[PDB]
Amino acid sequence: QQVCTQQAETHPPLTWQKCTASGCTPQQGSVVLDANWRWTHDTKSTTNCYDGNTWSSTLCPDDATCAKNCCLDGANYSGTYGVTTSGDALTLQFVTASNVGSRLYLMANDSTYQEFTLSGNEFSFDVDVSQLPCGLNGALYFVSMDADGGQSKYPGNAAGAKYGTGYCDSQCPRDLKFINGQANVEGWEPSSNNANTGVGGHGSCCSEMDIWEANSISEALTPHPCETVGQTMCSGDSCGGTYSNDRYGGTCDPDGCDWNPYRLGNTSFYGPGSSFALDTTKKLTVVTQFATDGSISRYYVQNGVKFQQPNAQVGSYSGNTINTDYCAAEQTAFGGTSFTDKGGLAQINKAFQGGMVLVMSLWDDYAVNMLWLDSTYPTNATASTPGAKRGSCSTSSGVPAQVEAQSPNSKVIYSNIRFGPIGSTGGN
Ligand SMILES: *[C@@H]1O[C@H](CO)[C@@H](O)[C@H](O)[C@H]1NC(C)=O
Ligand SMILES: *[C@@H]1O[C@H](CO)[C@@H](O)[C@H](O)[C@H]1NC(C)=O
Ligand SMILES: *[C@@H]1O[C@H](CO)[C@@H](O)[C@H](O)[C@H]1NC(C)=O
Repeated sequence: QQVCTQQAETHPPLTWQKCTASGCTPQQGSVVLDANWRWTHDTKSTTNCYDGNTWSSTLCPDDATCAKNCCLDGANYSGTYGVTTSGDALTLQFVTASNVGSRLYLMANDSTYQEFTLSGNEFSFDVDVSQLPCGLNGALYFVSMDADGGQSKYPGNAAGAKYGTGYCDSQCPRDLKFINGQANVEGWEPSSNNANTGVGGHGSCCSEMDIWEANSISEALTPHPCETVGQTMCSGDSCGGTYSNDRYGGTCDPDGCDWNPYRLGNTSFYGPGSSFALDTTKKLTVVTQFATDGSISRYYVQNGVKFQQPNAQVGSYSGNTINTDYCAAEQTAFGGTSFTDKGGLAQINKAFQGGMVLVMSLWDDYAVNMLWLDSTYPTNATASTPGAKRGSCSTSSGVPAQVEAQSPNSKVIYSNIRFGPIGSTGGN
C-alpha cells in the first residue's frame, strides 16, 4: 500500500517503563493504528479503493495492481477512532461516530514497531475494565510481526510500520485488506452481518501470545503456537482460523492453551463487586512472567494486595502456571488437540526468544459473540460439559449490533506498562 497525506499521520505518544535489577526507567514511545481502520483510496484522487465491504473494480483489479494504485491515509485518533494517550494511560473508546473498535501497536520510533523479547523477562500493566460489559474484549497481546511492517521483504509496501501494516496472528485472519505489500481483493467475500468487513483470499499467520483477553466478567491467558514462528502468507482454506471451512487446517493454533480462572473452577476470583478477589469495577495490575522454558507465571495487584494465580485441578495436574503438563491436561479434560499439534509450549517458546510487537485493542465478536470468553461455549455443549462455562454471561449476550447500541461509551484504559527481567517490574 502507498502513502497519501490527505490527513497527517501523528502517533499519540505513550510512555512506558523499562525495568532492571537496579530500577525502572521511563521510555519514549507511541501507538499506531492498524491499517484496516484507515481510509484506503486512490494515490491521485479521493476515489475510494475500499468503501463499505466492496473493493474498487477499476483501481483494484488484482492484488498487485491495487497496492500500486491505492494509498493509506492519516488517522484522526481522537476524533474518528476515539484513541487518546495521557502519559501512562492509553484510552480506547468502543464506539465513535462512524467507527467501532481499534487495534494499536507500540512503537520504538515512527518507522519501526517496538519488539519485545519475552524469554527470561516479565511484562506488567495496569488495566481498567470497569466499562467493559459482556460481548466486548479489552485485549493486550504480543504477535510475531515484522518490525518494519514488512517493507524489507515486500517492495509493494511503501507504508510500513508508520501506518500500521503487516499485522499477523494465530487465527491467520483473511479479513485484512493488505497483506505482504498486496491487496486482498481477489476472492473477497463481503461480510453478511458487517457492512465494513469481509473475507479475502489470503491471510497472515504468526505466533500469538494473548496476555490479556478480558472484560469485567472474565479474563483469559492464552499462548498460540504456529508451525512457522514468523510472518507467512496463507492461501484460502489453507490458513485456517475462525473464518474458513476448516478451523484446524492451518499452520497455526486458533484455540490455544488458555488459563481462565472461571473456566478452571474458580467463579469468585475475577468479576464486578466486592465479592470477587479482583474487583473489576476498580483497576488492577496484571503481571505476566515468562521463563526460559516457556512456562508462564502470573500474579495480580489490586489496592496493594498481591494475588497469585489460583491453583487449578485439571485431571492429574495441580498448579498455577502454564506449562506442557497443564496444556496436555487441559486438552484431555476439555477436549481438542490443536495446541500440541502445532508444537505446543516448545514451539511458542521460539516466539518468546524472538521479537514480538505489543498490541492493545478493543473489539466485539462478529462470529461467536464472545461466548468463548465470558459465556457457555460452544452452543452444542451443556453447562455440565467440562470447561464449557467460561463466564457468567447469557448465551444471548455479545451480539455486536446490540452491544454497540447498548454500550457505545464502553472503554478500556491501559496504563503503567513495565518490561524487564523476572522480578524487576514490581518496584526497583
Ligand atoms: C528506531 O527503532 C529501532 C529500534 O529501537 C532503532 O534501532 C533505530 O535506530 C530507530 N530509528 C530511528 C530512531 O531513526
Ligand atoms: C477462588 O478464589 C480465591 C483466589 O484467591 C480463593 O480465595 C478461593 O478459595 C478460590 N475458590 C475455590 C478454589 O473454589
Ligand atoms: C460441537 O460444535 C463444534 C463447533 O464449535 C463442532 O465442530 C462439533 O462437531 C460439534 N459436535 C460435537 C459432537 O461436539
